[PDB]
Amino acid sequence: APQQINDIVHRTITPLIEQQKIPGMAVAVIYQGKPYYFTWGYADIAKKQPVTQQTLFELGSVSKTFTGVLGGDAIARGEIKLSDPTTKYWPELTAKQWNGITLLHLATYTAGGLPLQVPDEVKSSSDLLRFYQNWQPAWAPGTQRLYAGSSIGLFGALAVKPSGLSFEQAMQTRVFQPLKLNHTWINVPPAEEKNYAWGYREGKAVHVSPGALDAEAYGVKSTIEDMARWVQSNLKPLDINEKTLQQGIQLAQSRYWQTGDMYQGLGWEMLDWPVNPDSIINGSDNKIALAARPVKAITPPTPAVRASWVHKTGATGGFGSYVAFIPEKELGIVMLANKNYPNPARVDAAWQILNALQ
Repeated sequence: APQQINDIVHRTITPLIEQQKIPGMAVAVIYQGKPYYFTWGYADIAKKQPVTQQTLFELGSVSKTFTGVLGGDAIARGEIKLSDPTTKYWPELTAKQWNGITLLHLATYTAGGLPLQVPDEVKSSSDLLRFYQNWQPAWAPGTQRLYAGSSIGLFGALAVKPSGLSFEQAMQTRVFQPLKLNHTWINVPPAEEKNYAWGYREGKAVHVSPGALDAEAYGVKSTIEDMARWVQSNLKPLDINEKTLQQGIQLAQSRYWQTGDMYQGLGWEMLDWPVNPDSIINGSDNKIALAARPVKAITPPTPAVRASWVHKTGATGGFGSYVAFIPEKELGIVMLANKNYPNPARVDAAWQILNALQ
């Protein structure tokens, strides 16, 4: 790595790992379009297996960036429109609160207070229809953003229906394969098991458990190299030959709603560059990130913006991840860890690193 990258990474990440007691960690910095990699510590503490550039991490909610891009690709294919009512794709959803709720609203957390999590007791397709039928809204559609896996999760599941493919098959064939993400999985295969890091939650090694809408909201696992490649793909979509996927990447970075200084995309979230650092750092704390806030209905949505800080935090029980990039500066970062540590610490570290490399 260029010495200016070594120096800031090392000065930033070393105290981060120490303060947060992270067992293992991988970082990629994208600098002038090329990736540079760093690893620390252990994928498997018990087996003393180090973190490598082939180690698989659970992305948690950074998976929602994949769902938003897959969704954009479906829009670009003419399969769906975000203005379509939810009921076009799920006719059984007959209860009257579903009148007015569109694919846009599911995708962008604005349906009117769908919850953060689908309950553990919802397992089957039949359970899921009951869940959404018996749900009653806190607010009217397209008025408040409440961050919610049960919202974007459903968008993902509905969005694939006109393709005639399962969510996983569509993601494989339409996003992972064309982008040459050959070590990114919704279900880790046997050839890869030995590279799947353990997550650590209060000292116990954990992997994420199956749940309803898991693939759609928090299901992806990936390596630092594939994630750097994902950031490259999202920084410079024009390099992508598949026209619908290029366009879908753009649509996911389109600004659909504004809330304070932040914009909601499809999965991705955005702020204007230059950022107010204190704002992205304190905005990432769950007190704010998980709270309901008004959306400036933006009509029509504002197109993607080169001068943007684009990012997404993610966690599972034993992992914490973060991705951010700045298309204007050809700069990016991925941070993957096998402990879930507080969002503001992630964003503070990422800001410390990327501001120094412009």
